Amino acid sequence: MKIGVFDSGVGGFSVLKSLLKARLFDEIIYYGDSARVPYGTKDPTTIKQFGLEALDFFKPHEIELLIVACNTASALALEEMQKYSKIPIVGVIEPSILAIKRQVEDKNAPILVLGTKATIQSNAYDNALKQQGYLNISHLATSLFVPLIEESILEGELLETCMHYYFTPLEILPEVIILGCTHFPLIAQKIEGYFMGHFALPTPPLLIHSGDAIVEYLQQKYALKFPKVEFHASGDVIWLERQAKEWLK
Amino acid sequence: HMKIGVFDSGVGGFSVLKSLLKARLFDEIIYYGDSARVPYGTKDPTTIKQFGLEALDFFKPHEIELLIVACNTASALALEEMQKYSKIPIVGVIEPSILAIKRQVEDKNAPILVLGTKATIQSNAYDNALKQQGYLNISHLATSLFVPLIEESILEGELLETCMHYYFTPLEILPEVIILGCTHFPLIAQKIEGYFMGHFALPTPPLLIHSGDAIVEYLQQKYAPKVEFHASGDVIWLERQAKEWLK
Ligand SMILES: Cc1ccc(-c2cnc(-c3ccccc3C(=O)Nc3c(C)n(C)n(-c4ccccc4)c3=O)o2)cc1
Ligand SMILES: N[C@H](CCC(=O)O)C(=O)O
Ligand SMILES: N[C@H](CCC(=O)O)C(=O)O
Repeated sequence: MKIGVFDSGVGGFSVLKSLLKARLFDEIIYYGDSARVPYGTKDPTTIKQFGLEALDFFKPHEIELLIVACNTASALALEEMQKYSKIPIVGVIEPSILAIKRQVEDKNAPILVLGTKATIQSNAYDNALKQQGYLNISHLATSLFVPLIEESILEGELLETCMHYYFTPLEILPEVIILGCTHFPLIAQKIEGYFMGHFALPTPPLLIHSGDAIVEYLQQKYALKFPKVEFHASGDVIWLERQAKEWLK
Repeated sequence: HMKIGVFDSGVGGFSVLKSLLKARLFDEIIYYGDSARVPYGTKDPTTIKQFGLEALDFFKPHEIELLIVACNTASALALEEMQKYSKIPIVGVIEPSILAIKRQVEDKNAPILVLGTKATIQSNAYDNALKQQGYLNISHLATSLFVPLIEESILEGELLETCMHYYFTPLEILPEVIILGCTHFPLIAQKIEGYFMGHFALPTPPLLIHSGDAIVEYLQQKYAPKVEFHASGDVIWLERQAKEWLK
């Protein structure tokens, strides 16, 4: 069972981490479009075309399944890629909606979606959630989290000031926070720390992680069976691969 | 008079275009921002060099007489390769700033601080050019996060101040001259001035070198209105930015 994983860059390693721990696949071809990252600050037309070009990369690798680890590509390009692909394509949004259906029974629970500008602007999460009957959805583009995390700024004053900048205007205290971006799991503890410490909460809000959600879904569709992993990039492949160890820690 | 091209990785090049429009230098300007692939400064030399070659292909049907590479990163990494494969003159934004420093900084021991993207700083393009002119006291600092902050319009407040503190606190030298070696940095030039002035009891701010004003000065010494906007990403998104950056 040979599969491909597509991301705009290194963020997809957060999904790869979950896929490796699932012992579901024999071979994984990871491709990050690191020459053109980020996607989330760009426009739907551009991102759709990026997604179609990603299918071109995987043709010669004869994969049986393509995972779109990128939340931005999942939000803007997945439907377009599915129309032009003969093989199945799974993105990271729809499996997250199923995880919310299992873990969040109160349809009035305040849910906060965090993502790139493009992910939030698409309303992909809001639309899917509303389709399942959720009525209390807020969304917030937290663009600068992405470059901060890529510089390894995972704690301290800069992160906290950035976190305050985005979260201060919040009118509803969330019970659920969707980490609708590959990078955000790396600051999950800091995000929950912010809400406990600024809203005097007993426990933290519940965080939904895209990689864990897609694993749950994939396991419902594939038998249980350390896979072989290849790394490829449109920028320097060593600059990409050498960061894997730090993301898969 | 000359029809010219201006190339940048995205919208930052509007800081250079603004200077060009103020000076009323050229009759016709074709601006191209590679907004589908920005930023360049966080990527590797091989990638950036190829981006620079591809920009030349864009301008071929426009019959330009001069190409200004407004991007400091492309100037630092791709200019030589671009000039090799192009029939038309190409001017980047690094060498005109060296000329500006030579005119404005007569003390070869004056502490000069170069700010730029990761790729611009790693290239040592500025340090090498300054050393060849006899400057003896050069420091450099990549300030990568200034780029996304400025593109989000974070031009004041606690987040910008904390980011400046993050990059500048480890500095060992107090600069007399600061090179704004990135298209985006003129938009926080007053804040950078204010950082050093406050944190260091300076009577006057360090001299800031603006790439756009330096290249205007240079072009006036060599070549003693219509603008069109093109983009690899959505062109209306780039135009919306043009209105804000060029105001
Ligand atoms: C068991 C094994 C087998 C082959 C190699 C190998 C081959 N060429 C590299 C290489 C070259 C340059 C820069 C970085 C690396 C690197 O190390 N690449 C990683 C891989 C391939 N894998 C699978 N992982 C990983 C996965 C999960 C958790 C932690 C690490 C890597 O980090 O390494 C490493 C180990
Ligand atoms: N991979 C993107 C984050 C980085 C980018 O903007 O490309 C996402 O999951 O939204
Ligand atoms: N235009 C780039 C900044 C943005 C980027 O990294 O592409 C520069 O002047 O260095």
